[PDB]
Amino acid sequence: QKPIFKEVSVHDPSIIETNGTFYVFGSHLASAKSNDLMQWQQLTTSVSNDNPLIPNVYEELKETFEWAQSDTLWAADVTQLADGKYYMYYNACRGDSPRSAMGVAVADNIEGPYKNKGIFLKSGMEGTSSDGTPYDATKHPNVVDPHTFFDKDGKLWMVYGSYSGGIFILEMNPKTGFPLPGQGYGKKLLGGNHSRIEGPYVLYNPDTQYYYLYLSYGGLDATGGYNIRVARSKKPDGPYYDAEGNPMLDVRGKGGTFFDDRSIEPYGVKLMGSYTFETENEKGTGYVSPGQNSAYYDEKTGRSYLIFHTRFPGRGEEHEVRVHQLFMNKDGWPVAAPYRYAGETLKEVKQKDITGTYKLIQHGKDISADIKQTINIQLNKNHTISGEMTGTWRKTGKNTADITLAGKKYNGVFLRQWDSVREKNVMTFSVLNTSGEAVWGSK
Ligand code: NI
Repeated sequence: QKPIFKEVSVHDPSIIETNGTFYVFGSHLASAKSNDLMQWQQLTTSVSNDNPLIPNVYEELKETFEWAQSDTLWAADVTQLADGKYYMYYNACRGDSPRSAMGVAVADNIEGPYKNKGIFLKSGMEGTSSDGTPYDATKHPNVVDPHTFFDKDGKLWMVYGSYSGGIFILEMNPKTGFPLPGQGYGKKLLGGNHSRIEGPYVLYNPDTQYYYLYLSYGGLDATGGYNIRVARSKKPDGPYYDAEGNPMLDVRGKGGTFFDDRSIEPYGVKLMGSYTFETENEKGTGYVSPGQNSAYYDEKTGRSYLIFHTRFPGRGEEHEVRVHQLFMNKDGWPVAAPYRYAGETLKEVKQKDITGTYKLIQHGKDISADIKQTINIQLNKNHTISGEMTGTWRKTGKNTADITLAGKKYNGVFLRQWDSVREKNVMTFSVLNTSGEAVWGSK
């Protein structure tokens, strides 16, 4: 009778659809699949010689494990190329330094076996780096966190990076899956000086004609302040800007510093960070450190989805995959549904369904381990917001939410959803201002 969720643990999930099935590939050579994005089936969980994705993995990827001095793999991407085969961009990292290698493996079938084609990037060397100059982690990337994608003109690209020298994009050979020659680490999009920015992902939206670069700010752990951000560009390889028109290219921590959160915070649209709808007298959903996302555009239905992992209030470091639907606002920026996907769609909303009291989450613009708390507001029939904040609300057309709060104009959507914690239907809104600040309302 009610939505059924079956949970899986896939860190850094990278979504791929093939033959009517969705798969996510993550770190530690973990993977899961689903037909409906709600009920997931765990397929693999860890690197070992009995992992079916890569038979005898420690021999198959011997060189990568040797360079990285690790027994595991970090965030994988799988992408199907024109030859119909599946290309896995694998990587490993020592973890205490950007000592890493990235390579590609290929499989006839989605669930493997994947066979190594070779390493094509390294970082953390003492001498000459991939761009011809000696390796410097303040300006050169850690060669991890790949996501490979086609642009609107059939060109193949790979964006990648975590911390260290920043986020880079490489143009790739559509026939071999390897980078085209003579690019070094490729073209820098942002980052440097050990900025807490990783997990880059690009999704082209045909309806707005923008490429959207999703990013994770902060650290992935429960005290890390992980949050999902986004910027956009006319071209796949930049330049990228945020909602205020800040160029992302200059976003980085100060020279001579490590993990300068204060310098990067003001840049990029912040879609989601730690939050809870729960109060002393009411249960509610809540995430700690949501991040490392991929995204999927469904060509049949036209809907978009954010796929990520998250931790949870009170549950330490345990993580699960979550899916939230994305909607494009008037300004051409996405907003996330406040609740995980349960088959909802943008339907007609009537003003009679909107008026009432809402719990309000303001995700803000910071990198903070502080779990955002709700405040109460009222959306009144006279098209005014009153309560712990004030302004005006109006429904544009079918379900577009034009809301003003604290003298700032927000745009997004009204959306009826399922609350899987309270197990009730809720009216929600999800909106975003020109400063890239996101607000969630739940009634
Ligand atoms: Ni990723």
